[PDB]
Amino acid sequence: HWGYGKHNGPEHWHKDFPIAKGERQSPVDIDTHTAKYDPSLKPLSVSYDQATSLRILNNGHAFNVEFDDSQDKAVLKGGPLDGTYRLIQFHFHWGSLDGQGSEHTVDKKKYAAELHLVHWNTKYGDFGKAVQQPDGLAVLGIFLKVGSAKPGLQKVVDVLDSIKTKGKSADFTNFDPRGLLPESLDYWTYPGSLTTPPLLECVTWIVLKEPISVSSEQVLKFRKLNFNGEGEPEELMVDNWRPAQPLKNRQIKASFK
Ligand SMILES: NS(=O)(=O)c1ccc(CNC(=O)COc2ccc3ccc(=O)oc3c2)cc1
Ligand SMILES: [Zn+2]
Repeated sequence: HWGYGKHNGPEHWHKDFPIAKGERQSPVDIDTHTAKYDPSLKPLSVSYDQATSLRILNNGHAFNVEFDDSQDKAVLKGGPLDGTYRLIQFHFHWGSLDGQGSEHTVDKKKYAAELHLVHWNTKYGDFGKAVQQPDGLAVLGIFLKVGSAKPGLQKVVDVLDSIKTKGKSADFTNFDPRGLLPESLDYWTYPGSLTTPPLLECVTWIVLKEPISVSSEQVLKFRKLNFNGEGEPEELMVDNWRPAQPLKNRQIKASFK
């Protein structure tokens, strides 16, 4: 099955998922000089005050913090989006060293990690139906750089010891994702895909320009997780990122001048 190793990593995914070579794959490099300011874009509306987190899960490729999406509680709207998108989960991609880890890049710069807050379009009823539509998902991407600690991340970091291996989960209620946002909501946006199999081309990507800072100790704790299950040979969960894909016939639009 697919993963991030030499024998099953991103270069191999097209054999089981031919859409890997498709026309709107993610992530991409964001060339800041070529992205055009679009004055018709609106400010992003991030309404997380009623977010209800439930659980954190190691799925063998990252860890997901899962939310109650049975009602309009935490929603993303505005920006490039039409309609209402419900938060279902967030997760990260990160590197073995601080010089790599993000999926999107900015003028070829790689950040240490990248947070993805995943939302689905409520006009399609459920997540599984949404991923079958070109406007089914909105993913908010936030870069992480290593410097000062992010206080709002520490509750995530301190639970990772309890979900070290694939298939482990832990209760994770009352976590506030507003503590993971940077000050500015300036963003780039383009049409793309899921960055892991099945690589479906259903995502409006919204990537924030301002990164958040996390400490070296915080990201070192990410790198102690395992891709393997309990009792199996230890394979550290590092470098779980897909590299940039061809932009093809797409324009990246900037919300800011
Ligand atoms: N990194 S990202 O872009 O933010 C991102 C990436 C992915 C998701 C949601 N995940 C999925 O859709 C996977 O679904 C699957 C995969 C494999 C099988 C194998 C057998 C089978 O029968 O069912 C399957 C169903 C959300 C956000
Ligand atoms: Zn992701």
